[PDB]
Amino acid sequence: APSYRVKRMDIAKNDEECVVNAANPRGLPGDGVCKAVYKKWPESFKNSATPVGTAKTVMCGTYPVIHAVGPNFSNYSESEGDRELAAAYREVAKEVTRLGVNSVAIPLLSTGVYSGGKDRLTQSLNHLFTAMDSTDADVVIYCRDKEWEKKISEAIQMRT
Amino acid sequence: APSYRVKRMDIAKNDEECVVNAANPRGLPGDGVCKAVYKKWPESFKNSATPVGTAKTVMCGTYPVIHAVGPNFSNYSESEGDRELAAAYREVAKEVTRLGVNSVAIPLLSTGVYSGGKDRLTQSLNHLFTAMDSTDADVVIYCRDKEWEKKISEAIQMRT
Amino acid sequence: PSYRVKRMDIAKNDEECVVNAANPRGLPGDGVCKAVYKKWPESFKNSATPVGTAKTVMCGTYPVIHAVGPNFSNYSESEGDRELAAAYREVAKEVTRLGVNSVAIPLLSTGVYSGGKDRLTQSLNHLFTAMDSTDADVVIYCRDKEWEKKISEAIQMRT
Amino acid sequence: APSYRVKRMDIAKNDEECVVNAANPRGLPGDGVCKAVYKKWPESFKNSATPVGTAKTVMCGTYPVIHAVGPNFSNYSESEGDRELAAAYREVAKEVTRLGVNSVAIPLLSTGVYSGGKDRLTQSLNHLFTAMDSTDADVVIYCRDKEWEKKISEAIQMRT
Ligand SMILES: CC(C)Cc1cc(C(=O)O)[nH]c(=O)n1
Ligand SMILES: CC(C)Cc1cc(C(=O)O)[nH]c(=O)n1
Ligand SMILES: CC(C)Cc1cc(C(=O)O)[nH]c(=O)n1
Ligand SMILES: CC(C)Cc1cc(C(=O)O)[nH]c(=O)n1
Repeated sequence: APSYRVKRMDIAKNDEECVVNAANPRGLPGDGVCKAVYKKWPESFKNSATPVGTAKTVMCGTYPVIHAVGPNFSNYSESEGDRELAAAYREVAKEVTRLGVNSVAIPLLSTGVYSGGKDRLTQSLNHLFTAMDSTDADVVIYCRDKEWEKKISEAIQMRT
Repeated sequence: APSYRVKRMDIAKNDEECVVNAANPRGLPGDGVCKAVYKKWPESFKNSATPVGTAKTVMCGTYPVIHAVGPNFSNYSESEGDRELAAAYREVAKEVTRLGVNSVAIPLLSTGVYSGGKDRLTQSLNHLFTAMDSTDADVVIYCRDKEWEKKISEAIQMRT
Repeated sequence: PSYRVKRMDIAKNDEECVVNAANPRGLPGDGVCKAVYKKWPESFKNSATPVGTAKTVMCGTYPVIHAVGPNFSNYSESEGDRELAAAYREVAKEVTRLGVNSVAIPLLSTGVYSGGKDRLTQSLNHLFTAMDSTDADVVIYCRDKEWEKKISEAIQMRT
Repeated sequence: APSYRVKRMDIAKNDEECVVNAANPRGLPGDGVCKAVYKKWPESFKNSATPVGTAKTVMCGTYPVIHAVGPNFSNYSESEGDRELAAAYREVAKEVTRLGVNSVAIPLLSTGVYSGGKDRLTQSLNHLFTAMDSTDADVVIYCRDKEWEKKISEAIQMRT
């Protein structure tokens, strides 16, 4: 019985079986979720580079870390960006399957420094749901804001 | 004359002035010891969320429940987890002291589903002693395994 | 009451009794408590006493006053200040009851019980306040050069 | 089956059951590996002084820090320094065995500011192998230079 969940804290401080990193295409430390991921899991960044709209697993010991590269909407148009964001989440779902875990911590890709100024909560979350709906894992979504916790909560409740 | 004792029984039926819950950061029911604590004192889980390495007290009536959150060693390194386990027990001693109680019931934190498949009896117990040695409360340690009871009892005996 | 300070091991004091910076469970512990345990081990027989209290146990005829200051890691600043005053108050009572002319005393709650905070002034002010009620010579023991200078100044500006 | 591995990262974020500090015989914080170690485990430097060619374990909570003092080759002759470097690793092996740990994080001793201006990758690594081959522990070697990572990896693989 796979479920969707949402919790307001640092995604590094998680009690799920794996984590998705909001990564850049060069696999460098960056900022945001990527900083906290580089702090708690620096070993995961070895050969973590992968193109925009793709994902890549690097295990640090026993806990898998999936580097998902959403588009930077400063470089991408809204049209082309939307395709790449869908593509990134598609590979996250695959990696949650193709590896084969039971739970996953996942941030909303392209909703911070890659957002290009715009609020992309609903956009990113809908691409998250679309891709992850074909997986067996318990999904848990992370963020630093309470408004965002409530709006993600209502999103989850009104589809169940 | 403050003492340490060990009892092999359900901590939900303790004979002490407060109880430590082996809690998760989400203040959810959980499983095992955390489930039995939720069954006996359900209303103590209102706003009981507190991060790893901390303890938060919530009253069930006037009976204090100290929600102590040890690290999950599946998701923490040996180094970082050891530091957070020490911090969790330190905050338990803080809360026992704040409440003014003469006795406290306590489980061994990070020793079950949070142990990362490692025997952490000695690790958890030494952090417990280290924290609680500066308090004047009677401490009763609760376990379920008969062998663990023996090894905990021996550890208590060779301090005096 | 007189007041002095010396930078040396309190286990080698030259006073008629000693105050142990004790823990509530009567355990040998570390720091000043360990040194006290090495020189006067038999004074730790039933030496456990609650926070903010003192209990005298004789080693031969030499009284060891086990005073338990609060660990400021466990106590709030409010409750810890009250318990620190209570510990020193219990010491002064025992010094009066024993009838000693002198006493060796450390600064309670200033080391591993400090909660990462400088409590020289706090502990010393509770010391003065409690130990002014006796007429015994008080000798304070530390191991830091800085502490010795600060403790000296606080004695002189109250003469 | 115990392995040797190499990771190019800060040893202070290791995922092993204990760490070897590249130390000085004074027991002082220093620079390089020693600084990072001092920042993560400062209480392990309490009475950590140990002579050149020896190692000394100081606990930080329950996490062992093994202070190992390789020779400064600026001060030593090539033959005497070689003897002291080998001895230091021998003492590391003893501590690892005595602690009963399943794994250890270790730097290459005498290869930076103690190198005397020479490349001692092969010299130091072979003394490490000689000592640690008699232990049951997984060994993870930590370095910072990309090249050194490759050469250490090659050296590991051509033994198996
Ligand atoms: C290191 C980071 C700048 C890379 C990043 C940031 C976001 C974001 O803005 O949430 N999303 C993403 O897919 N990648
Ligand atoms: C709901 C529980 C899974 C949370 C928990 C379990 C232990 C334990 O394994 O004993 N410790 C702890 O601090 N917290
Ligand atoms: C065995 C010790 C940890 C007990 C102790 C330490 C201090 C202190 O930190 O000076 N004060 C005190 O009253 N008791
Ligand atoms: C504080 C540090 C200067 C001490 C040090 C440095 C090296 C080294 O050069 O890698 N090796 C060693 O055994 N000890």
